[PDB]
Amino acid sequence: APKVIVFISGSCLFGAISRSLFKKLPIPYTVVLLILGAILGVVASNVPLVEEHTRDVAHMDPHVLLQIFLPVLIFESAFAMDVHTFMRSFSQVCILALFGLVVASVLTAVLAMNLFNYNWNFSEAMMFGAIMSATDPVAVVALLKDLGASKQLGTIIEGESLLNDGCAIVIFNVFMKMVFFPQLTSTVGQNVLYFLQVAVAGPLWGYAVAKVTVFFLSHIFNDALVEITITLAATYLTYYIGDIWLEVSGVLAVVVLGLIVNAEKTSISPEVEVFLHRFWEMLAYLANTLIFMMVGVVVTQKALVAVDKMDWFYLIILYLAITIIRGMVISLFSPILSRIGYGLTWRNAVIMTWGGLRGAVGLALALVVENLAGNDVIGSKFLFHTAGIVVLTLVINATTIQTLLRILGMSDISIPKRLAMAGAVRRIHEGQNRTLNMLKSDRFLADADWDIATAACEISDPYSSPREFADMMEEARLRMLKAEKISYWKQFEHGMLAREALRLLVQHAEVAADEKDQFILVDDLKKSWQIKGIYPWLKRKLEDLISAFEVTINIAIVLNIVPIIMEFQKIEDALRISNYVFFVIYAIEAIVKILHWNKFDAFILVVALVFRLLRGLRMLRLTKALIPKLILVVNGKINNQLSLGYDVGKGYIIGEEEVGKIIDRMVDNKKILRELKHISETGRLQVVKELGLLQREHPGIAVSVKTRQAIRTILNHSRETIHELQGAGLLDEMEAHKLELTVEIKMKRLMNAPSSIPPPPPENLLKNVSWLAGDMKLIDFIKARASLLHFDYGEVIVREGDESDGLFLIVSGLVKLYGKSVFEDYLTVGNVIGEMGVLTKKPRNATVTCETTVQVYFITAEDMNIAIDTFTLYPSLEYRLWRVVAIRIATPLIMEQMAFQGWTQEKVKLHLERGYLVDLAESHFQFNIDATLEDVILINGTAYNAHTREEIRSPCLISRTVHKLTFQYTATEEPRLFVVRNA
Amino acid sequence: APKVIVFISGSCLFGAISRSLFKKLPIPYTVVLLILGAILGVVASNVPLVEEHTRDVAHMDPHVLLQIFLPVLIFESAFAMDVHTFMRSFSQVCILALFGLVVASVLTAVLAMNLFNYNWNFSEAMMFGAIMSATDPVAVVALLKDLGASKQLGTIIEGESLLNDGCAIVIFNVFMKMVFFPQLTSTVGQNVLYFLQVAVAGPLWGYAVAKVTVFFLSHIFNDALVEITITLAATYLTYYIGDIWLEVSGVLAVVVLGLIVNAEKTSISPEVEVFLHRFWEMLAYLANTLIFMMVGVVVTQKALVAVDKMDWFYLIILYLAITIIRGMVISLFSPILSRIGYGLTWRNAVIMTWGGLRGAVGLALALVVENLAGNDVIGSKFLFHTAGIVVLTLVINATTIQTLLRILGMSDISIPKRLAMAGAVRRIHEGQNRTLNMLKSDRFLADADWDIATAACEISDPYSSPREFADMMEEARLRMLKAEKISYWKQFEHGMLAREALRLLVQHAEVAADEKDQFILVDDLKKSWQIKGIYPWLKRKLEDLISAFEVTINIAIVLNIVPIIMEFQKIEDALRISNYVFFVIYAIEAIVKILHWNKFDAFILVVALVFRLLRGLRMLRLTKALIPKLILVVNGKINNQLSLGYDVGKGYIIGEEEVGKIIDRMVDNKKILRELKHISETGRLQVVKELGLLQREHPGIAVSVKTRQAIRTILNHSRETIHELQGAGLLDEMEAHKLELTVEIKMKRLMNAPSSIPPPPPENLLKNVSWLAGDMKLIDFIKARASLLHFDYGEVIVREGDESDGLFLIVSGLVKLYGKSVFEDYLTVGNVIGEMGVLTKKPRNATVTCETTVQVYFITAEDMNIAIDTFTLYPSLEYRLWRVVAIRIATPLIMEQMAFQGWTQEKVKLHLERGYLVDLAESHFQFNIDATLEDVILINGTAYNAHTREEIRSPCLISRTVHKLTFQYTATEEPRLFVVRNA
Repeated sequence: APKVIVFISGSCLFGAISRSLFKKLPIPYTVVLLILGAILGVVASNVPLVEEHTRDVAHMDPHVLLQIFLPVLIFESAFAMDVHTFMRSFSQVCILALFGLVVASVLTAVLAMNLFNYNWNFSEAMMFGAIMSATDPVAVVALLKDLGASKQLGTIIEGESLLNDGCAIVIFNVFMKMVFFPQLTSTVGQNVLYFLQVAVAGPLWGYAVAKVTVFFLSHIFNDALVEITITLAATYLTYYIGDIWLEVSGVLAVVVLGLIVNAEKTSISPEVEVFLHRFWEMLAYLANTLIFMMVGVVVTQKALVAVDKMDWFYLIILYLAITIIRGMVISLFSPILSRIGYGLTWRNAVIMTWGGLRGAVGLALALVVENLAGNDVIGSKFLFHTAGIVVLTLVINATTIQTLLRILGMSDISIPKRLAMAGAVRRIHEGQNRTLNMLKSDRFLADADWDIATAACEISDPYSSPREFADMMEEARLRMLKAEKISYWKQFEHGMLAREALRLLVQHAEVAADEKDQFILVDDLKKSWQIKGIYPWLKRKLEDLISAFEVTINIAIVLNIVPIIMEFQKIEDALRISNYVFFVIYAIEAIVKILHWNKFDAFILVVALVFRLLRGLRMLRLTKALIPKLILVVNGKINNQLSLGYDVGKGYIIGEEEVGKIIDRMVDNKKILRELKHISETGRLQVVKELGLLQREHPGIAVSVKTRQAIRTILNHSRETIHELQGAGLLDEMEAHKLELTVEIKMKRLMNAPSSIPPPPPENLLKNVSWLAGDMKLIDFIKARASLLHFDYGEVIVREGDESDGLFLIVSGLVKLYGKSVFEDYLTVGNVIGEMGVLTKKPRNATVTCETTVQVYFITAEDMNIAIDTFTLYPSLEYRLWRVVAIRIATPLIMEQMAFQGWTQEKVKLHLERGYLVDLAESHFQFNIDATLEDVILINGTAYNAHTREEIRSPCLISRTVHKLTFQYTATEEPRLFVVRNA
Repeated sequence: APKVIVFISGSCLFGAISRSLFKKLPIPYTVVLLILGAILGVVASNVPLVEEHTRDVAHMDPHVLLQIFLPVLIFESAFAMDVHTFMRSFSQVCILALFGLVVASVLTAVLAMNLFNYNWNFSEAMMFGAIMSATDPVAVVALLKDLGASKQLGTIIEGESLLNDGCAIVIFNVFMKMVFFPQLTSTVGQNVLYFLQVAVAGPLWGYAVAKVTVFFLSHIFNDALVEITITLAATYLTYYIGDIWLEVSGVLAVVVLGLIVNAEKTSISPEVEVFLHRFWEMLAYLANTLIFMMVGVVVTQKALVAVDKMDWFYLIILYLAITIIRGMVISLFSPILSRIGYGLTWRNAVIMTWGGLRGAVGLALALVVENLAGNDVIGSKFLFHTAGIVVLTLVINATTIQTLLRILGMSDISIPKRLAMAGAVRRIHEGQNRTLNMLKSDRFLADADWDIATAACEISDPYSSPREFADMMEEARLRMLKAEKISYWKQFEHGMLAREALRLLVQHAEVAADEKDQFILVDDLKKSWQIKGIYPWLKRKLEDLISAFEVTINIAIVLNIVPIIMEFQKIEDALRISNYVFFVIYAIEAIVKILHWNKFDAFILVVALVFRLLRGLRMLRLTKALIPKLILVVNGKINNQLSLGYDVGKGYIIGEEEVGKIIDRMVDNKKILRELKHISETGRLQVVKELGLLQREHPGIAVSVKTRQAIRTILNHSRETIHELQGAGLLDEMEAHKLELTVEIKMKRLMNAPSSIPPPPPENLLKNVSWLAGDMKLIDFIKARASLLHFDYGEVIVREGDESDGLFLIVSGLVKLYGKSVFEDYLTVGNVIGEMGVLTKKPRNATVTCETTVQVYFITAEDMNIAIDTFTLYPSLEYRLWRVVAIRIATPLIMEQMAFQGWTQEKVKLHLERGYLVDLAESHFQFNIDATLEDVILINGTAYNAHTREEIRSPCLISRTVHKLTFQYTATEEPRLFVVRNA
């Protein structure tokens, strides 16, 4: 009969009761869990049955207590972080946590020695300070999360808490081997080797097991339980093998493992991510509840028999002293912390000083000191002071941190958030009134009690002259920035932006909204796609270094790796039969060099002819095998930075297009309109130029991230198609679940894609043109009459005023399109110049000047004309070319007229892509607009409408007023019309 | 140093490796986990370090092994049931599991005594049979789940497995106290008391703790961790208290607790539902992996030192015999099982015989026999035979159950499922082609490697004359049944149907598609809303039984409940001071009866004046206190049955309306069309009449379920409005998450609603009319000139041909509307008759005849005319009345023209509710349709269109061809127009 089940389940129900009954009160549930543990402990001191239960559970071995409870708490603290904000402010967190922890430990140690009546030496006092300085704020982290601004302060506090806990348990372990378990003597070399081993091989072992865990998690599909199991078992084996089998600091290993697993969260399937977050939260809640209950039981059973009034006075003065010590540490590190890019203000310094809640980590360290001291009074004093100051910090610091956050002014709700929430509440109320008015006129629910329904459905508000020229200029500036933030959020919710690209764009917009007259600039956005660092230099020097028999030699080296460990008995079996006869004399000298890299192999073979030779040969083979894996790793890091830079640039370009489309309704002054459009177009042109040059710098990695984004977009739209087939009732839940399972497996395989897809040849770029597509005869015709031309920097390719003489399929480099439509654009690889010129036979619109070395395909005008005259199938080349250019000319019109209905540009292009050009030669050059046509766009030519009421002669969306188009026929027009037919 | 962490995490990694590498192979991962446990055991027997690890973990105490691993497996088995399909087929599952288990146990016991060379008596042989007959199929259950038809066979197998495992551990525990731990001697009375205690107080204790857990889970909002903590702690404490503190069968308690918690899933939040399902799946996977690893270790360490060739021969012959025994048990219970409504076929009998996979439950029972036997050989033989039969059943039965499901014909994909999946694959393929054609013409992704993208995005197919008059009649019948199934799914997906109502309607349509010429009938659907049973009789007898001082007397009885337990020392403190002086002489005889229910209290007081008296008084007060709680429980059960019946009624009515709307396109023959519409209208009228009578039978419970449905609908549309504020970017993620948190809290509070809302007075029904709404002066006007009339059965309220004389707000009863529009309809409480007649001054359309006793309000025509003439505010009574009747005439037109775009009737009504009647007296009696009007519906009057091209003179949706309406004015028309303006 395991009474551990009784104590664990009773602690679970006591924690559930403490959580449920104490929601409205500001007092935490952990201190009342400590109180309930105190009553259970004195009941156990009276009653012998409860004595048996809490004796076999609460009087637990210290090593099993650490090994069970510390990995869960440390991994949840590392896994609950926003790791990107943690890594952006790694410097402040790191220097504050480590240096403030060590100086607070020394200050608490000398405070204990010069204050406490016990004759503690410096080692026990430093153990006391190591327990003392470990802070676990969770209520403060949640409070700073949900009160809006100063969001980075919460991440600073949480990361500082994680590193404070980790290195506090590290220095606690160092001084606990200094005091309790050994008292050995060693030299300075062994001491510095032990310090090196702990402080370095902690994070290195954690990084190694985290890399193995991430690699194994990335290759697992369609079973969640394996992923959850690997996460839990990897955490527990990391801590156990590091702490026991090695002398590695196991706490830092779990810190690094949790930070890496939270960093590479894309290797896990999203439902498993949600499960893992809630599961580790539940595990840490169980660990905290068990630790607090057992701390209360043992502190009222064993540690409360030696306390005195002097001990209580020491506890009060110690609490005041450690609060003052943390405040002085923060104040004396304030200049160096302010020299980093997120300088702490005095309000944030006060919040970090007062937000130092002690918790279960320090309680567990006091538990293992109390159990390690035995019958000595030092563990009793340790446990009493730690438990009392956890009580004091919890009560006073939680209640006054709510009060003090209210007092400082960091708890106020901002005016745009108030307006947005009030508008959302207004929209909710009109929707509820509309639903009530519909349901009152329902033939089945006509007699529901409507006062009870109206009382149950009430979503209340949770928050309850040249001078005016500058005023409208500023108001238009904030309105532009707000509209850009709405555009960024609209991009994110439609599966376009990444999460980090959203975050960087909205922080840049919120910073730009705070100064006097600046917008979201380009220079502060350049740092997202700044690839420059050690990574491109590594990539180029390793590519310069490189530039089935080899697999057999690598397999032989992998097999001969183990005799190195064997040699480092029949003289070790004749030295493994002379190392397999020198590995069959280096496989007959690599088959006589297959009948500098080979020179090193020849030198190694000469050394073998003349154990260290085996080590040199094995290390040279390992280097020659592991160099391309290092190339793949560097390519992956550049891919990871390049994806974030590309997504930030794409989000800025698309958002500037949205805010330029919706600028006509919002601002009303013409001068402010023209100025804001000028800054918008300047930023858009500069960002598209930088993205083109960044594409040119690394071609293969850019092709890889573009392919990855294309596969993600296609699989997202397949997911929406599966959802809309489910939602229309055509597919049941099980079959749609099977198809969603297939697309999720495909996305997980897309995550582990090659990070450097090699760039296609110009023939492969010529084959994959949109208006070419299939039709292999026409592809062969175009490839037979193609013409690859090479242009250097600065050479003008096309003039603005000359006749349309051919196409330009850009297969290399970046061009610039100066045009007096002033139309400026930077086209890039894969774009075709002059399709409208070669279709409409009109003299050209823009001149094209190279910005780098540009290779293009010159498909001539005569070849294209006889290509139109040659291929006239049901999909004709004329129809495909006019369809491509018709989509291109009709996207800004439907974008302009119906961006007010909340449609993005991508949804506009998907709505346009279902359309078709109509055959005007069929229906006697007149087309009627019945109810089946949704959006009808004229592309080229002149039109007369209805009973010839007026004429339309422009690229324009034909309005609802017009019923019938009649089409005039002359030369040099041959009009086109694009329709969309009713979903 | 806990080596349990090493063995648990190592078993977790080995189970993860065994799951990952063995996905494609049909051999299960549990048998290769047993193999890995065998290798770990032999290297444990060689190496002393692995000997230490597997010694301190695998050689575990039996009681703690049961108490840890059995609750998790039993609770996941009970929680993974579809409990509704389990409850529909409870009879076959219960008699098959119980009686087949006991007769298979006796057959295996006499098989062991008459076969095995060991001199086993009947108690040890019945222990062997109890271990042998416990089956745990999971692979067969999943295989039957994904393979289409015979869905009920998987639920039969799963429920039979759950009850088989539970009662098998029960009889195993009975015979394990018969053999091992005691050998005591007792009488027949104590034996039947022990049997009664186990077999009755198991499920009763499980029901009690399950009811407490469901009650505590229902009152918990806005935390998940509390809910999973309560679930896990309730499971473990139920098993521990039942097995240890009582002699209750703890396995049956966890079975009943899991079945009730899975039955009352609506008390848990849906995210916590998903987390709890995946969490208990993960826990049982960990338990299975640990059990199989430790079984392999102890089998190859201890159980394989006594094996012989005779033991192996006994193992194969025992496996053949127990397969034959299970088949014989199934075949000899086949007639009684066939007499129940889901009769087993020979194919299902063969699948159930061959699907008997032994597993971790029997492995754990053999583990505790082996550890309980000690150095005796009986535990070694037990563990060898059990582990060998688990290996044999796993390998042979899993591979041959796959090939046997293929052979028998139950794995064949049906033709409608094949057509739907192939059509869905075609929609995915055109959507992918459309997205590719869009992305090829993107200015940023123009150079992705498109062959790799097209290769990565391929969602392939997983499944690779009077005679012809009857042919089209049958084809139209299956086409209606398919379209009705589509409508039922569409109703479920928009948050209208319940899950069980979906399942019942779909199963009834699938049954109706199988016979010759039957449709989804009304009589087989009548059993969904058959309230009749013991519950209405209980409700009426308790309501006949009933028909702050009482709280003080109840508190006094609750305080004096404890001296009953004290009396059942100073003579028990003078008998608790004469039972607090007879509870202050029954509180001064209830304050002298406040200066039969009181007669019993007077008799109890006279008895107390003259311990058993105290017991009688306390039991009488307990009866009088918990009578109304019993009526609330009965009301809750009737509400739960009534909600399912009502939801099936609404689903059938709405789906028949959809399939009557879409019958014009589908069915092309006119005679088939008219006949099929006649059957649809007959079913619709019969179901609406039965629902009206069912509303009349229980008024308050019907008002409660209508209020609950109304609150659910309003909160669902508020959730959609929050989501559409999320997608439009007006609200960020945290603010919308706060609003979604509020609406989820409101739905959880809606779940614990009062089960019988009392019916409102007729004044309250008169106040909550849709065209009245607010306007308290108008409410007072109508109430002052209302007239309540009472009509009995059969009396005609309204003639067909007489003049329109007033309104009829039905506040009681059910009416019938015979009309020659043949229009037949049953109106109920809350509907208004004659609004169109009193607005347009026409003679009436239908005659109204009472079907029960009907109370109505006569708002006369003259009073309504002066109400029109009196109130002429900006919302006028004329505008509100015409808006209500305009919605009522305009929903079938908008539903008819635009149901082909996949809009339900509710979305049509919400689209119509945004509209407004235009003031036709303003714009010179002519209205121009610009692009801002979406749908324009004429309501009354005659109309001329555009340049007077034609005339429209009916209720009709004005088409896209019309540009301008000009309106003629004359007496007795005064036309109305309803518009909807652009979202």
